[PDB]
Amino acid sequence: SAVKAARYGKDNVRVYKVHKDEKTGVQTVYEMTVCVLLEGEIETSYTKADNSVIVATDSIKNTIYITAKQNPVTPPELFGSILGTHFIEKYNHIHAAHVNIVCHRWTRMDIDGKPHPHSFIRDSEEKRNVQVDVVEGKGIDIKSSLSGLTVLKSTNSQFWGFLRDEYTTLKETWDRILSTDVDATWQWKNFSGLQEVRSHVPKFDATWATAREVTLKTFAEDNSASVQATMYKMAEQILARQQLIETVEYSLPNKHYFEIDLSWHKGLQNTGKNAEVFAPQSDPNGLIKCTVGRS
Amino acid sequence: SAVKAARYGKDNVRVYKVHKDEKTGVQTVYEMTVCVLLEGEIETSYTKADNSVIVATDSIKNTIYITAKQNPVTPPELFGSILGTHFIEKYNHIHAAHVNIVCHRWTRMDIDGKPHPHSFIRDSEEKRNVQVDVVEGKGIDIKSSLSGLTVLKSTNSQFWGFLRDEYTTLKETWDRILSTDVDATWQWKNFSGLQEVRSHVPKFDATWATAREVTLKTFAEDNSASVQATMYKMAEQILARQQLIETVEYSLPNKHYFEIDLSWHKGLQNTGKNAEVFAPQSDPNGLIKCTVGRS
Amino acid sequence: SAVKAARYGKDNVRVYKVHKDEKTGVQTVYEMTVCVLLEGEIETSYTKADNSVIVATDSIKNTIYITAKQNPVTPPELFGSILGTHFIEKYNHIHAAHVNIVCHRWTRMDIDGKPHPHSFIRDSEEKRNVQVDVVEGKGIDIKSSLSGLTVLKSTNSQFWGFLRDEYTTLKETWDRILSTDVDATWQWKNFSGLQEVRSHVPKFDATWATAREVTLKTFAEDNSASVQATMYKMAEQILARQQLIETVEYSLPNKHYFEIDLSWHKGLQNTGKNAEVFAPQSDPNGLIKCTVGRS
Amino acid sequence: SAVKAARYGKDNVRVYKVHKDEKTGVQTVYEMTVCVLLEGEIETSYTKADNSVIVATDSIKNTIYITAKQNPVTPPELFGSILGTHFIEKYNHIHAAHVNIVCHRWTRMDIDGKPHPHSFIRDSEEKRNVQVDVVEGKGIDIKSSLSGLTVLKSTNSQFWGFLRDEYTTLKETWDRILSTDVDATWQWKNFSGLQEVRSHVPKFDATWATAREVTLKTFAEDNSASVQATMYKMAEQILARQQLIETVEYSLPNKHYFEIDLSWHKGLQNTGKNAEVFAPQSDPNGLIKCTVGRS
Ligand code: NA
Ligand code: NA
Ligand code: NA
Ligand code: NA
Repeated sequence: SAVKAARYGKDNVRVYKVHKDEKTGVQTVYEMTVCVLLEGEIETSYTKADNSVIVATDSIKNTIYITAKQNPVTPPELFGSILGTHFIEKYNHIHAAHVNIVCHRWTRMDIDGKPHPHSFIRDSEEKRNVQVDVVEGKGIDIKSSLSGLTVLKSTNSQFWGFLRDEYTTLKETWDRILSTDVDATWQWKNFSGLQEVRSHVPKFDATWATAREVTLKTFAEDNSASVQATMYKMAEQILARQQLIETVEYSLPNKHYFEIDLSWHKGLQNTGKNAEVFAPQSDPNGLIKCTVGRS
Repeated sequence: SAVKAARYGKDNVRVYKVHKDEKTGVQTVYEMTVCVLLEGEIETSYTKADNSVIVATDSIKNTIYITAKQNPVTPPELFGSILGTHFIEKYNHIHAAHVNIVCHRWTRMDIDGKPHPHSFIRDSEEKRNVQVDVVEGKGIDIKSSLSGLTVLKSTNSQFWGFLRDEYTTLKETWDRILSTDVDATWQWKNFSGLQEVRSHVPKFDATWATAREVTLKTFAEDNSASVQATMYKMAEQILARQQLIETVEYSLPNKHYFEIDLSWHKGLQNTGKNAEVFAPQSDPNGLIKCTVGRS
Repeated sequence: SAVKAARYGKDNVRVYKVHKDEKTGVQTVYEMTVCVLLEGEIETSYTKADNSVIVATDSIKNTIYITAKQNPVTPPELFGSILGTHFIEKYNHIHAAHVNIVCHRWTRMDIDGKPHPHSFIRDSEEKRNVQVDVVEGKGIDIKSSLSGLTVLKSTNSQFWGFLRDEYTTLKETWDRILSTDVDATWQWKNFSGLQEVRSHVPKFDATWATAREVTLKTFAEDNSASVQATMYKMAEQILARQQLIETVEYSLPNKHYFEIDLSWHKGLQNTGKNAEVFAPQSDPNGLIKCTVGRS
Repeated sequence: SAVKAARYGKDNVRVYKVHKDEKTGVQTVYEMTVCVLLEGEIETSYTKADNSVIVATDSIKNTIYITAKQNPVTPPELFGSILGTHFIEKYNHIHAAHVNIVCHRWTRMDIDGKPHPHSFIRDSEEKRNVQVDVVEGKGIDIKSSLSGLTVLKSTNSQFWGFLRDEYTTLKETWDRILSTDVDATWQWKNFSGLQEVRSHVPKFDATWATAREVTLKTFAEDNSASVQATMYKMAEQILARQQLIETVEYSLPNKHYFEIDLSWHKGLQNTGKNAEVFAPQSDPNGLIKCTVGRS
C-alpha cells in the first residue's frame, strides 16, 4: 500500500472580527467559519508514525486567528489567499493550502430610520463563501459562491414539452410555482500569487453583488420554460459582466408545491385557475445543475 | 390504570396560500406549518380499541387545507381561532383544539427599486408563531410570538457586580459583545369566542410589529447591565403599548463571543481595548427567561 | 409592570466523565448535556440592574463540572438531584433549581467477541433523560424519559372503525406499516430531599430498563388497533411494575409510509396484498399523546 | 457562452421495500434515500428552452420506484447499477447516470431473546452508501462507503513529536481521548457493465462487513500515534482483503475532548493522571483525510 492523496487540518473554526472607527463611533463586524487543509510531503505521518511533518491542526487554528488579527478579513477571497499563502511559504514541505470560508450575515440595524453604529441582525442564513486553493508553483485558484438564497415565485413558471413515455405521469403545465435555494459559484482565472489577487480586490465584492443581482432579477422576470433555461440565462449574464470569471456553476433544487384537489369536499375548486392552497413538499425534489463557460 | 390526559392530531402540516389580485396582477403568498391536537371524550380509543371517537388525523389534515381555502390565513391568530373553533363545534365529543402555527417569511422582492408582483425571498428563518387553545365553554386563549430573530451588538453590553464566591472565575467586564436569538411571546386576554377575536383583528399584526420594533430598538440602544435588565425593559414597553396583552415572556440565550489572548505570539495585543478577533462559542450558552405582567 | 416568573442559568453544558479501574484496566465513559436554571429572590436583577443576586451562569457551568468531579454522574436522576440540591442549599436566596440532563450513548465495543476495555460506539441517537426540579421546602420532583427510540413494524398494525364524515378520505386498513420515534416519560413520587432519592438509587436504572423493554415488546407483539391503544398498553405495564411511578406519558408520531399505485405502468401490482415498495413521508405526521395514572 | 457541464434529476427520493416470506412469516425491510442525476445530449434544454430532451425528474422518480418493485434493492451496489443502466439504455441521448444511495438501518428486534419476524429498530444513524456512475461506453464505476459511525476511546491515543514553532501552543500528550465519526470509502475496479457487477454480488456485503470490522478493531486496538497513522492501518488492511478494490479513502474528524483544570477550586486535581471530567468541544475539530492505493 501507498498514500495516493492526503490532506489534513482544522475545520469549523469560527471567527469574529470587529472594526472600530474611533473618529465616528461606527463599528463593523464580520463572522465566518473557516477550514484549512494542508498537503505536502506528509505521507510519513501516515505510514511511519512520523509526526515531525505535521503542522498541528491546533497550530493551524492559532494561525487562522493570528492572520485575522494582522490582516483584513474582507473580501474573503483576499483573506483566504493571504492565509493559504502563509502556509506554503512558511513551511518548506507544505505545497498546497486549501481554504474554505463561509461568511455569515451581520447586517447593520436601522433604528428609527437611522443606521445604528454597533447593532446588527442576521437577515437570513444566506451565505457568501470562498474556496481558495493555494498551490506552490501553480498560483491561487478561487471559487466564490452564494448559497442558501431561498426564493419563490407564485406564477410565471411553466413546464411543458418534456419527453413523455411509459414512465411518465406528470401533467404539462403553463402556470406553476417555482421555488429554490440558490447555490451559485463563479470560478476566477488563476492568479499567479498574492500580488495578483490584491490587484483585483474591488472586483470580488462587485462580482458577488452582480451575481446576486442577476440571480434575483432573472428569477423574478424570466417567464421560465424550465429551471435549466432560467439558470442558463443567469450564468450567461454574469460571464458577460466580469471578464476575469472563467465559468459559472448553478445548483438549484426544484422545491415542489403541489396542488390539492378538494373537489371531493362540497365541490370545492382548488386546482388550475382556482388553485389557492398548495402542499409544499419537503422531498423528493428536482436537482438541476450546469457549468457555463465561454464559447 | 386510567387516562389522565390525552390529545392527538396532525403535526407538521405544511400549507401555502396565494392571493391574486386580478385587477392589479399583484400576488401575495403565505406559508405556514400547522399542528392541530384535539382533546375530548376520547379515552376509550386508548383503553378499549374504540376508534369511533377518533376524528382521523388524516381528516384533521384535510380540514386544515379546507379551512385555509375558505378563510383568510392571516393574521395567524385569526386563522388558528377559526380552525380550532371548527373542531369543537363540529364534533360534540371534542372539547378542546390546540392549534400551533409557524409562519415562514416570504418577503416581496424589489427589483430595480420596484416591488415585484409575484417574486419573494425568504429573508431569514425568523418566524411569527401562534398557539391558539380553543376550549369549549372557556373561550380562546392565544399566545403570539416571534422567534429565531438573531442579533448582535459589538459594544454597549456590560456584566459586573454579580455574586463572587469559590465557584466563580468570570472576570467582570464593562464592554463585551452581546448576541442572542430572540424568542418573545405576548399572551392575550382570554377571548370569549370567534366573534371577540374577529373584533380585534387589526391588533394582531400591530402588536407583532410593536413587539419586534421594541425588541430591536431596546437591544440596540440599551447599554445593557445584563440580559435580565434589558429584556425586562422590552417587556415593560410592550405591555404599555397594548392593553389586551396580559403578560410578555422572553427567552434569550447569551451566545458567548470569547476574547482570544494572542500575546504568546510576537506580543500580539488582542484583549481588552485591543480586542478585535473573537472566538464565537457554540456551547455552552447562558439562558435567561422571564414573564412580565401588570403590577 | 412586575416580574411574574423568572429563571436563568447555563444550557448546553457538555460533560464527559471517565471511570478507570486500576485493577482491571476497564474504563467506563459517560457523556451528557446539562442545563441548570435557577429561581429565587432574583427579580431585582431584571428590574433594578441589581447583579448582586446573580449567581453567574459561568459559575453555574463551573459548578456542574465540579459536581461531576466529586460525585457519580450515574444514574442521572441522582446526579441531577445532587446538583440541584447544591444550588438551593448553597445560596440562601435561590429557592429552586431546574436540572435537565440528556445522556448520550457510549456502548462498549465487542472486538473478536470480547468486550473491549476502553473503546465505545454511539449505537444511536436514542437518549436517556431526566428533568429534576429541586424546590426548597418542596422536595425533589423527577421525570425520567427515553427519547429518539426509532422503530418500525412492517405488519400487525391496523386502523379501521374511525369516524367518517364529509372531511374524511382515509381508507380503512387491516394491514399497514407502523413507525414511530418513542418519547416515554415516567414521573416519580415526590422525594423529600437527597436522602430519599439516594434510598431508591437502584430503581432508576431498573425502571429505565423496564420502560424500554415494555416499549419494545409491546410495539413488536401488539397487533395494533391504533397508536392510542398500543401506547396505553405500554403505560399500564410500566405502572404495574414500579409502584414509585405516579404517571407515564407517551408522545408518539405516526411516521407514515404510503402505498404507491404503479398500475399505470405495465399493470404493475403494488397495493394491498401486493404492496412491496412504499414512499416514506417526511411530513405531515400523526402525533398521539397520553398521560396514564393510577385508577 | 456555452454549457460546459450539465446534469439533472431527482434527489431525496425516499424508498422503502419489504420482503415477505409466505412460508416462514419472516419479513425483511430496506429503506434508502436515492438521488439520480442524468447527463447526455441535453444542452438545448438550457440554451434554447428545448424540453424535448428532458426525461422529467418526476419520471425519474417514478422509475426509481418501478425499478425497486421489479428488482432486488440489496446490495445497494447492484440496485444502483441496475437503475443507472436503465437510463442510459432506455434513452439514446442519455449517456451517463449518476446514482447515489443512502441506506438507513432497520435492524431486526430481539424480543425475549428471539428475533422478531416483523419489528425493527434504527440502531444508529450510521449509513451504508453507494455512488454508482454508469457511463455509456465506459462501464460502471462504484464507490461504496460507511458513514456516521461514531466512536470514542478513552485512552491509547497519543500525540507528540509534531512540529513546534512560534504558532504552536499545543502540549504534547502520551494519553488522550480520541473520538471520530468514520467516513470510509472503498472504490471498486471499473466494471464493464451489469453482467460483471452481478458476477461479484456477494463481495459487496462481504467487503462492507470487512471495512466495518477492520475500522472498529483497528480503532480499538491501535495505540494511536496520530489519526493519520491509525487510519492508514485501516486502509492497508482493507486493500489486503479485497483485490477488486483499487483505493480506500478515510475522512476522520478529531472531535476534541478538553481537560478541565479545576485546581482553582479547593485544589481539585482533574488533569493529567487525575483527569476524570472533560469538556467535549463541538468546534473546531481536526479533519484528517487520505486515499490509499496499491503500491
Ligand atoms: Na512550502
Ligand atoms: Na364539541
Ligand atoms: Na436557598
Ligand atoms: Na443512452
